[PDB]
Amino acid sequence: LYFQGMEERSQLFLEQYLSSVSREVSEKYTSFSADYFCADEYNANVCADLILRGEKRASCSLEYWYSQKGELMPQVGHLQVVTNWDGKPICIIEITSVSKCQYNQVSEDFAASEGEGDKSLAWWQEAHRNFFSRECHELGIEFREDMLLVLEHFKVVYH
Ligand SMILES: [Cl-]
Repeated sequence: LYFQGMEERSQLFLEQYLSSVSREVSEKYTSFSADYFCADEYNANVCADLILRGEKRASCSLEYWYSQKGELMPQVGHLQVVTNWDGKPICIIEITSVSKCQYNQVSEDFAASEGEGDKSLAWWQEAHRNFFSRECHELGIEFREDMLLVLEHFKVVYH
């Protein structure tokens, strides 16, 4: 009932996970999606694998999407089928926490949880400033370092 329109490969994979847990556990889930991470093939595929392996355990996005563009906030307990660029399911993640912080207040520990490149805050900054500047242009605003982010932490539950 909750994900009839999901792309078939990812729907099948998600059904495998739900069937591999007890009815009590599967029936609690109410929020589902299927997507890749990032905006390019190289990083989508690297990130799916980092997530698979437990190296990438967090992500973030501009809060502007939710407060101004009306996107639904991420929820604890959400399941995402993590695909590669080409839509092949790689793993399933469950959101474990959601919070907010300014871009310029992102910590070294959060950058390390995101797990990309050398895990440093400098690498995290270079990557995110670029990506968020592009999104901001399409949104019709300029990126500022004081903008709020939505931080998500998550865990692998299936692969
Ligand atoms: Cl903050």
